[PDB]
Amino acid sequence: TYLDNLSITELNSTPEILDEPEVKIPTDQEIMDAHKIYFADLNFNPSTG
Amino acid sequence: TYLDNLSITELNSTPEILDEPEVKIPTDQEIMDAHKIYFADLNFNPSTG
Repeated sequence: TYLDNLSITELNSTPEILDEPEVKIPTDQEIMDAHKIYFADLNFNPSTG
Repeated sequence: TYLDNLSITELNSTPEILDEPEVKIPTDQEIMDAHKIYFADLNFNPSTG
């Protein structure tokens, strides 16, 4: 039922993390196919067809 | 075999024709379909397609 020596102690010089370093980036290639509206630049030579 | 009166005579004031009056014309509609070579005149509006 018991043993009369038990303890919980500090063990300092032990942090975990700070400042929350962020590295993530999206790619989103499907929206980069979803620009189907467009327009072309033309030039008309005279006396041609 | 014979009868001894027969003759051939003039009956003048009788001409037929002179000066050869010409009236003819060709139509030639098939050559008038045989001009398949052609060319069109164009105009280019700017900033259009």
